[PDB]
Amino acid sequence: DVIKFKEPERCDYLYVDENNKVHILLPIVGGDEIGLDNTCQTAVELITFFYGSAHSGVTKYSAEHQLSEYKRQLEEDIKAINSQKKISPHAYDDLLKEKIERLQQIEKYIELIQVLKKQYDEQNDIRQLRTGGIPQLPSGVKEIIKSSENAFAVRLSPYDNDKFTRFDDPLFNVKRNISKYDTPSRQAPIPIYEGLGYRLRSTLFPEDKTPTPINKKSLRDKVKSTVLSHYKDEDRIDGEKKDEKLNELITNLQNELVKELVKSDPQYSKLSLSKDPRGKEINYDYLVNSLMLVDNDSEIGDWIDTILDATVDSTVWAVQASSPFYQGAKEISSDRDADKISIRVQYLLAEANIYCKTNKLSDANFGEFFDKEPHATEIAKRVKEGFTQGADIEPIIYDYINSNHAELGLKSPLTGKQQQEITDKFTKHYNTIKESPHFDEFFVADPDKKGNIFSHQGRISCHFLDFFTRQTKGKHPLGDLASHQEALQEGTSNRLHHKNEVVAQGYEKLDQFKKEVVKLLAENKPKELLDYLVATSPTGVPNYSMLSKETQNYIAYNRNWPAIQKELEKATSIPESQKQDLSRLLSRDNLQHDNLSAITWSKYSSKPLLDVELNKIAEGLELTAKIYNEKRGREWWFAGSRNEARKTQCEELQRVSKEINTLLQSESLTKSQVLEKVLNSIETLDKIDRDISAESNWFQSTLQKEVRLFRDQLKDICQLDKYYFKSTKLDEIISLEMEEQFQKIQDPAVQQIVRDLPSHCHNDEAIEFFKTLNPEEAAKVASYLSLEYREINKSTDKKTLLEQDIPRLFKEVNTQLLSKLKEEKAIDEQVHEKLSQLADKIAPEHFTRNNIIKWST
Repeated sequence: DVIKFKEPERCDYLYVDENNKVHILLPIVGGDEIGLDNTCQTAVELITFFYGSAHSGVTKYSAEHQLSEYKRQLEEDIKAINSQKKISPHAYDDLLKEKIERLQQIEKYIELIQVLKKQYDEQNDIRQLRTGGIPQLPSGVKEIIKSSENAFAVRLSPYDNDKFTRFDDPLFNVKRNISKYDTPSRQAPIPIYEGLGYRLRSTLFPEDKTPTPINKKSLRDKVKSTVLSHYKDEDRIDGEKKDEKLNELITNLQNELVKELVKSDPQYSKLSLSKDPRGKEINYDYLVNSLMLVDNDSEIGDWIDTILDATVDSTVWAVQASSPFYQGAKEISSDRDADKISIRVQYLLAEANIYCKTNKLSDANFGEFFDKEPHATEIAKRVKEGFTQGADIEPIIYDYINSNHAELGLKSPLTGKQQQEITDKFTKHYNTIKESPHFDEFFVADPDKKGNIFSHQGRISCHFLDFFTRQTKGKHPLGDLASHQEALQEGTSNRLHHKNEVVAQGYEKLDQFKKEVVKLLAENKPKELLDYLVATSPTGVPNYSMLSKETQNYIAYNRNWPAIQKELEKATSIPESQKQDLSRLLSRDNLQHDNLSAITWSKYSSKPLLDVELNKIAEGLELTAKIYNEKRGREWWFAGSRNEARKTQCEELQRVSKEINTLLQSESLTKSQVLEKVLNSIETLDKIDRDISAESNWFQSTLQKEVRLFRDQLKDICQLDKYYFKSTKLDEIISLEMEEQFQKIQDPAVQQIVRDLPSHCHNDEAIEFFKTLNPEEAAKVASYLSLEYREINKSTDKKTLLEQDIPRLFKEVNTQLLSKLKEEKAIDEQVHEKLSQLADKIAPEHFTRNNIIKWST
């Protein structure tokens, strides 16, 4: 007796634009703007899109299945709307239209995915994703990346490089060592002694083992150097005029602090060093005799230290943005450190190169220039210089670019604004990849520029149609989807919203409709209501097409109904077929009167599904283990030899993946089951990380950085509010914390009542009130609430006071009938006064003409 609308406001891979065009987006890599380099990255996204899982899963999470499910939900919603058409022909016409348009497009995309996989995969370009040991980007995808305007790969030169690069057309490329994977031992690479990478590494820490000092002093270290530049080693705050030298130093320090602050952030202009954060006045007595910190003849700097510590807040220090280059360390005192910075520098050059490419200033490969001499060595030197002096590293690089701006394919060098744009991107993106296992390559996207690459749901993606067109080589025409790619290009941005507002508005429009209906009834405006109900949409559909059990009752049982009924008869501007519709739907005295179904939609469809997200994690663990074992050679045979610790850890990853997988297989999944598996999985991953940490000895293990990533992902899942859950039992997307709150209602009859109630009755305060009731008290309240919109909070809501409020309203509503009957003379005064006493005790739904006739007899 309730219609539950099942089309979700969100679906993996599915974007719906403002003109209701369905766009499916094939993902290339996971991330926004930049995607991290991990053994499996590009793999996981594609594998999932095309097949639910590489193996050990159902086809449940593929694009085809997910779209087929979406398709089914629409068909259910359409069938439901149609069920209401028998009662009110216009019912939900706008929604029905929108839902049919999406249905038809969804169906077409599904055929294409079916077709592409069967007819146009003869070389096994898709298939290899799930079978081949190290999956490759498909051909279509590589073509899309090559031809892109807003997305590019950059290849870097870390010391321990990995030859299995996925991106074959980097914009930025530098010379790399011979990967350990091209050596027989497979344990360390063969270094090369030319190139930018070697020049940076060897310069920042040479084979003489002579460290490079990192002397960065700011901002307090800087201010203390500038203020002490004017003072001597000897002078104290002593002599006859001790308060005056103090006050001068406080003013001088104050001035220099606000001066270096505004340069960094002009917004801390009115700060005082003459009073502490409490509000008490800073003076000689206060620092020497009340706190005891600074004695008499204390040094100038210790006075400065203490003034600062007493007056300044802890937040302000370190307030200014920090370069990725300055991580805090004293000096570059090992090889590990040198590579961290080699890569940092390389990545900055990569980022500048990217800026210059997306902005059409150059088409060149900056790395092809900086690997050549003298440039390789000269930039490595200037950087080492810079670190010792503590200077800003970023401009050193920009200056050298400007110094050779023509050689790098630019007409003008980089402006000060352009330079800051680059620096800030470099900062954002480096911090994202700071803890990447690998630094071989990175795919970077710009969604604020036009091109063939997009950003949707935390995936960097291409249009599925672009990939399809290309994979089939133009053979299968798109039919009605042939204009769709264009349509998306024609958009405002390439950064697409994670949820689909067009769908969400479909429902919000219904909510808005009841809200108005509720308002106009409370303001007792029957003529405006009737006008609002016949008012049309741009498609000409009258507003009464959004009537449902809730609103139909609100009107039918209202005091303004007789006024509304009169307005209805006495009106000419409204066609008779709607004039009947309305009287049929809202006059309970009409013999053709029939009740519409109640209407609901999920309040949590816009959130990512728990199971979908877990699947991605399981899938990622499997892949990692698989491509890891496929990257070792020629040592496949048992056994270690220390083989087990590396190998039993990989067995441990699969164990987790299998377990998460079997967790998902279960229907009737509960908050506590999920939480329990997820922590037990987190702990296993934690032990693995711990086992590695001890072993050393000491080398940074890529696997450690990989398990950390997976643990974090699983930690994110424990915030179950951020996800929704498909209940297979009730076929609806719910929240596990709403089911918690519903379950916390003891008695099953009361609980069900509360569930069947409108959304306004599903808040926390309300369910507490309702659990102080019994099944008979509950149904009385339910009926009560169906008569006129009221909110139940704790305050002000009294169970007793409510049992006076119900009777009042029952009696008021039912009198409408009795007064009508005695005016008609359809009842004796015998039964009029007998019923008039009964009026406050009988639910209006049961207080009807037939019932009275039956009742008297």
